[PDB]
Amino acid sequence: LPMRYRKLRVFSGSAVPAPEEESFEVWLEQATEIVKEWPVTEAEKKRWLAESLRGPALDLMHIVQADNPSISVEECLEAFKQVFGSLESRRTAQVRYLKTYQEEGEKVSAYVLRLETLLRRAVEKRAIPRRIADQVRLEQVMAGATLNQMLWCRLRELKDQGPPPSFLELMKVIREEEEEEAS
Amino acid sequence: LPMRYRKLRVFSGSAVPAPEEESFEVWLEQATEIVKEWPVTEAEKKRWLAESLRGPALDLMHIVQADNPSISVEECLEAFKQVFGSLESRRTAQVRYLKTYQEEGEKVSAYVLRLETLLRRAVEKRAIPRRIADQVRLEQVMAGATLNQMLWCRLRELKDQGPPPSFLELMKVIREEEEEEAS
Repeated sequence: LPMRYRKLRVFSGSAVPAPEEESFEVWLEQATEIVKEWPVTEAEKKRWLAESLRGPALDLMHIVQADNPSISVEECLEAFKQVFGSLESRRTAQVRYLKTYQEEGEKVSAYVLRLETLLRRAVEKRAIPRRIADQVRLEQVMAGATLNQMLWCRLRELKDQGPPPSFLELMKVIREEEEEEAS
Repeated sequence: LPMRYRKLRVFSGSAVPAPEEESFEVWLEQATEIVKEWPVTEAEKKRWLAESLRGPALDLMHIVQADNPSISVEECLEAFKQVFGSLESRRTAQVRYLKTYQEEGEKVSAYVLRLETLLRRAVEKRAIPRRIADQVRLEQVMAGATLNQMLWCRLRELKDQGPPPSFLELMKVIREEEEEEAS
């Protein structure tokens, strides 16, 4: 049998959130689900929507409704996106990707996962053409990582051995090299 | 013409031998030869056998004979093995092999020879199956040696290029890499 009901994800909109809160992009997934999918009455949608909000973000929702009583939940979410959503230039998406380097004590397979989230944003905002993202991924790994020289021998084969690797192919080759023998 | 007669190998049985003495396993080769092969009279066998003994080991031989006058040289060597021979568990043979690492200023071809004596003992005492000794040899060299990275490139080919190498094959590949160019 399906286990315990799952708690709502949550969001404050604060300049420094609590470590249990989500990104706006993820709270907006839960909110889009509640709006589009749930078989529920409007005031019960609105009480489930309201129950997820904290911080400053809870405080906007009342102001917007009082000034327009005809507001649907589909319209109220459009006001919520303007105040708490995100604005970022093409140049900022591009510069924020290319500046990313491996940290102290971070593993190479941890770095290559962290770096892949930034490459998707830069391809959405048309900063990088989708035609060349697999070449741009390999060039940035060899630029930013602290590769051991047996790993260096393999990545230099992938650079030359036909087309550039996919994400899961590159991630496999890295994992085979990360393992150490005990003493 | 065959040159000067060869001196007897020798054994004390002492807790610290003189540096000219052999292991019991080698003095027992000379003793097994004298017992099985030499065309000689019994009291002359026994005087040649006796002449090789020193330390504490010389002192046992009299006690054993006095208590049983019917003793043959084949029976007297069986008593000698009980007191001076070697006892070692399966677990001690296995642990004593796997713990072996390259020393300060020792060469890689010197290490791979020193390590091969220990692998034969562990396969006699059934600690390591004879089916897999060539795989176990390569895994221990890459674990214990301080390989330069051009040697590392070749041993990583041998690991993948079909079956694992024999002793003399591995020893050839190592020797080709050890040599240096003068200035």
